[PDB]
Amino acid sequence: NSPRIVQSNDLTEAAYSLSRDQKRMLYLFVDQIRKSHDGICEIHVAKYAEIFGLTSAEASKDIRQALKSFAGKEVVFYYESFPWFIKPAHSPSRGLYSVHINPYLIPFFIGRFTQFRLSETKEITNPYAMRLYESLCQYRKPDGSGIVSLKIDWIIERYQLPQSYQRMPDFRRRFLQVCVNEINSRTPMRLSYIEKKKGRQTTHIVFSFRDIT
DNA sequence: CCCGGACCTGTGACAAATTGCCCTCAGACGG
DNA sequence: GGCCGTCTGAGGGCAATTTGTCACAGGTCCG
Ligand SMILES: [Mg+2]
Ligand SMILES: [Mg+2]
Ligand SMILES: [Mg+2]
Ligand SMILES: [Mg+2]
Ligand SMILES: [Mg+2]
Repeated sequence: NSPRIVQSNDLTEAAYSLSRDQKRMLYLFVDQIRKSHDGICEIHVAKYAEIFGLTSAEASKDIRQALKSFAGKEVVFYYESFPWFIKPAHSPSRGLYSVHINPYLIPFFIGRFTQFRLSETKEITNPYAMRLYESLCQYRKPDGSGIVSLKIDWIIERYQLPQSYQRMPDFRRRFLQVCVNEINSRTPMRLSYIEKKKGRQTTHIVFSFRDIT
């Protein structure tokens, strides 16, 4: 029924810092690019509004501010760093935006891959929870279940979590619990976890999950 | 022995950021 | 033909929530 996103695992596991609105736009770019060699994409205000159930006004606000916050953002594949954009965005027509993605990023988008339908993620609010749901999809089985152990330091590096979450009680309270709650409340996935320890330090988080069925 | 100290946990406060809402007014189009 | 009524969207804002930071209470073990 709805668009099927696929992406190279290299993007799922890349290190970057994007907002919710920026990640939403990014899903459409990957969709446009894949359906084809030059990197120029386009976004319609009225289409964006309908996809994510926004008004035209608030859509316009989200696109405009997302777009100017890309400047200077960089992407690291573990390592190699790239800018997302190589030219400012611009609007030829009212309600229409044209963007220039770094053509050297194309092969990192299309490659060992991750896939999900866009309806699975479009109600998630916290961008770190989008990152977690993407990493879990990378390990999902056809039937809809999976289990994976992710290292905490790698979680911090890849999702570029803010500095105070290196204190484990803050990591638990403001990142782990919240994002597990959203996934359980906003996606068709049912997720559980347990902590792996070594001495006094907690080193990994072990995720198990199934599908509504 | 128990100390001060270096670790770990959780919670109460506050500061900074993001959310969906609300209102104005000109652009683009067709009847 | 050309004006105007309507559908858009580009601006300006808001209070209510969520996210990011740090002080302090309270556990263990070390030598
Ligand atoms: Mg952010
Ligand atoms: Mg917004
Ligand atoms: Mg005493
Ligand atoms: Mg007490
Ligand atoms: Mg004490």
